[PDB]
Amino acid sequence: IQPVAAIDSNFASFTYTPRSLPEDDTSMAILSMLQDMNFINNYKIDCPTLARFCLMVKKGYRDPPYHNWMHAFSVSHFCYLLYKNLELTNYLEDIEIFALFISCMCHDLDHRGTNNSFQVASKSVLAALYSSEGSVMERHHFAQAIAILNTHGCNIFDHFSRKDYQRMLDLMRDIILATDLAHHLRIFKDLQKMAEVGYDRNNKQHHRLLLCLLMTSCDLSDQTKGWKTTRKIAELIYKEFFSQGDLEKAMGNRPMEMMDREKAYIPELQISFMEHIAMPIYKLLQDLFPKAAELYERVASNREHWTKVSHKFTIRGLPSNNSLDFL
Amino acid sequence: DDEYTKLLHDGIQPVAAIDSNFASFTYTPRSLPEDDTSMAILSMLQDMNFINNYKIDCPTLARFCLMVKKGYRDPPYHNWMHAFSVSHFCYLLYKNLELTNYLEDIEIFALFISCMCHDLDHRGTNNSFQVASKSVLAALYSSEGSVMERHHFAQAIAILNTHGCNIFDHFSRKDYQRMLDLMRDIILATDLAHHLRIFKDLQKMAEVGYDRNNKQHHRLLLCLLMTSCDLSDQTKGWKTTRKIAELIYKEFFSQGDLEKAMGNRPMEMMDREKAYIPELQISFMEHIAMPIYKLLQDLFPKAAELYERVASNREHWTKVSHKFTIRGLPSNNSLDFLD
Ligand SMILES: Cc1cc(CN2CCC[C@H](c3cc(C(F)F)nc4ncnn34)C2)cc(Cl)n1
Ligand SMILES: Cc1cc(CN2CCC[C@H](c3cc(C(F)F)nc4ncnn34)C2)cc(Cl)n1
Ligand SMILES: [Mg+2]
Ligand SMILES: [Mg+2]
Ligand SMILES: [Zn+2]
Ligand SMILES: [Zn+2]
Repeated sequence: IQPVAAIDSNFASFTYTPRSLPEDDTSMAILSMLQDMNFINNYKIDCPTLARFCLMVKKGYRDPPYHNWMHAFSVSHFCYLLYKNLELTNYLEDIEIFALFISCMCHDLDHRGTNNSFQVASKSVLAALYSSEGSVMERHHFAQAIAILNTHGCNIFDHFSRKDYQRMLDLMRDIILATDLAHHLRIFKDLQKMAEVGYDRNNKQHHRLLLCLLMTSCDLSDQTKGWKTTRKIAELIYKEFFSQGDLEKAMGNRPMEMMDREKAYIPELQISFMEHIAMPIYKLLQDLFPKAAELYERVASNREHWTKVSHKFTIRGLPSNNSLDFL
Repeated sequence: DDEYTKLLHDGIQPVAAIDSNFASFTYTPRSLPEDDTSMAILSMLQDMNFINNYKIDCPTLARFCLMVKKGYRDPPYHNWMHAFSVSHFCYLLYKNLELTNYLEDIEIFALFISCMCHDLDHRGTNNSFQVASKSVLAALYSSEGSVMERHHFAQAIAILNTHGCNIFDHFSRKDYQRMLDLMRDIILATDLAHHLRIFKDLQKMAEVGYDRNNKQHHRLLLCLLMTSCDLSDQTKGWKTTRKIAELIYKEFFSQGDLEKAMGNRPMEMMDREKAYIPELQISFMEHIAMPIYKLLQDLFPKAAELYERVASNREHWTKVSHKFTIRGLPSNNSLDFLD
């Protein structure tokens, strides 16, 4: 019901930090964004159905440190930011943008704070079901979304045409699958070539690729805020990662270095992630949309901040307690 | 008053009653409670026969020992337990190295008494700081150099010139002159700048062979022995050396803080924001401490274990240096400390 303007004057700016919104008001902000983008009217969405959907989606997230509902919410908010600041209506069809937003809400449903490889290593039921087709967790997220849509009172696409209903299911599947960084790294050349030749709004394949880039851009958008956010996020990511590393050690396996709390050097790991994964993503975004320049610039500054703060990970002088008893 | 009374009237306790390993290079005198240290000085002086050989008046000796102890302040490192542990090491050298084949009795006595007094009234700051802070001590002594060491010597002389404290009072004019001269040379020898100045003369002495009839060799040897006592904390186990690092750097960083606050850039080892302890200790062991105990081993074969302990302690800093890098997250699971 509520107008975005009342939530905060800065709500539609790239400088806004949606994790600042209390968690009890996030479901209202989802409705407020959908209304502001005018999807509820355009597609005649039943508001009580939408409300029950939004709540079910929220309740469908578990509470690991990073991959929780506040992540889903902030990913979705970034999608709204892209629509508001880049005017995506000029580049994508309306149904594509809508599918992208709903995918953002659902893209990590029922995440257990472990990656795909752990699911397979540990022979989880999710691995038995999905490991043969790849992207184990992402297939699960989509299957959870489907189960939500088919829960009584929650099918927001109840009334759609068969063409639109199907297009929505196909878009959500492909977009949610696109959240696997393995997928992104596989299409990275195709994304570059599209940016060279130039985005062809008449090209159905270019629509598919742009949707993948935009979804990745939403998934990593925490890195486009200030230092304070990036610092908190690293805190959350690494607690989640180290917890999986601990589980892998109890299994008699050697975790990859980034999940091993005894070997992980956070500044190196973060700088490499920022330089080799996050930056190229927002560089591609900047090439496609000149108005996305500031996003790339924040990611690069956040990366430069990590170098500037790296020295603090070596103890100089004595510890605060004037003892070397930590040795 | 009551501390004196017991020192004088209870009798000097046998050195073996201090600890079964008291006369061993492995013993750590810092484990002796501070309240037992003045009696331990008396037992060491007795065991070395100095009390009887020099007919030292016991009331005077008791007063002198307490006055010396009272003349140390309590910075983290340069305090009475330093002077006590340094004196203990001198005792160790006497017991283990047969100094009597190298030095005169009066020279050994002078070394011990110098060890007791060699840091008197230290204020936890070095020579450079006295100059930079325009201290009273720099006003007195900076034109001659070794400012703190001249102060330590002057303090020791002032104790001896305190009524009832002159343990040498009955010495002949010549013997008294000799003792005070020895104390001056020995205490001045504790300025590491002096040590570094005479280091090549120490090497030449060690190469050609110690000549007991060479007066300059006696002088050189007294300097090296004093320096050896002064750094002797580094010849014990890893646990001692780690604690000693805590004390040194607390003292150094306090100075560096004062230096910043008066507009000067402290040395890296004094600067708690630049100092990397493992690397500083490795350098100190390699450039300062190991060469000293190597010289001592070259002169005294039974000193080998001292060098080997210093070399081992240098190796431990290499082994432990990785733990100064934070792997994973801190125990509180926060990165608060980055802001
Ligand atoms: C090469 C690589 C890949 C990954 C994959 N990881 C998957 C889960 C989310 C995670 C992530 C997400 C975000 C997000 F907030 F932008 N920031 C992140 N900063 C470091 N990791 N990280 C990325 C992590 C790292 Cl540290 N390094
Ligand atoms: C090259 C050098 C010289 C110095 C000079 N310093 C004078 C005051 C006593 C000090 C000292 C004395 C002792 C002692 F225990 F042997 N251990 C020490 N470990 C580090 N410093 N240090 C030596 C200190 C350092 Cl860290 N490095
Ligand atoms: Mg995911
Ligand atoms: Mg001194
Ligand atoms: Zn995600
Ligand atoms: Zn000293």
